[PDB]
Amino acid sequence: SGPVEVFITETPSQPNSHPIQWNAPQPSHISKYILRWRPKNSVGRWKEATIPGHLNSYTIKGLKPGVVYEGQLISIQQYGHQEVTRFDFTTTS
Repeated sequence: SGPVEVFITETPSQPNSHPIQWNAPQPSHISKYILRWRPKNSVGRWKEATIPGHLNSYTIKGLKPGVVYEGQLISIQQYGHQEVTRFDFTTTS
């Protein structure tokens, strides 16, 4: 439970790809992860994916190079509440 330990990782891949990694808390009160991301320019329409709870990393593909995204890793609980982790990351070429 609570905000996840998520970092701006970008291991050798494409600049259109962004392999983020997060590290979970110790209680198993968190089930799913949703990653959502919006290019931090406008605050308009944005994208999301749903990542399973066993996977602690995700590759956000189909992005633009050299742009800043604001990203949120929302962690849904066991049919209850949901927690929100907020950050920004950069994709760079």
